[PDB]
Amino acid sequence: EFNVVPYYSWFSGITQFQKGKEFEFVEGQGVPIAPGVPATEAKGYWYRHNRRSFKTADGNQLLPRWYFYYLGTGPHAKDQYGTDIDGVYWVASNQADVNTPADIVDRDPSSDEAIPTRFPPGTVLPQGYYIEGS
Ligand SMILES: O=C1C(Cl)=C(NCCN2CCOCC2)C(=O)c2ncccc21
Repeated sequence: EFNVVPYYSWFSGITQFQKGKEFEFVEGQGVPIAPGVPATEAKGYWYRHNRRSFKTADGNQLLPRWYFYYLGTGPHAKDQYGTDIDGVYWVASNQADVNTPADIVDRDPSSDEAIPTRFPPGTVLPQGYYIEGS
């Protein structure tokens, strides 16, 4: 959850469940599927949301959840594709030109719900992460 309204992602998140497992995709992979989006526009980044949990008197544990943003949108809309940034993982179809922003409008209000994150057959899924909505 967010105490500052976030940029809304078109897709559900990917939640870490095993610590020590790295968030990664094979180059050319990792752009979630949206109906009718052309492969030339399939370019962007996953953004890590670090979560925090209040102290109790039990065991006293919350793992990061990542959200996808098309290139030129979201909290890292101005950063160059492939630039080394903590918490940002760039992904793009081999059909995409990562020099130009995706021609994709942002999501919300009550106009559209988040698309459950899906990847095409052949996609190497990052071990230790759970895809929300799966
Ligand atoms: O801020 C988070 C929560 Cl609070 C938003 N609330 C709505 C929950 N989803 C939106 C549509 O239906 C699936 C879940 C989510 O839309 C989501 N937006 C992208 C990054 C952060 C998250």
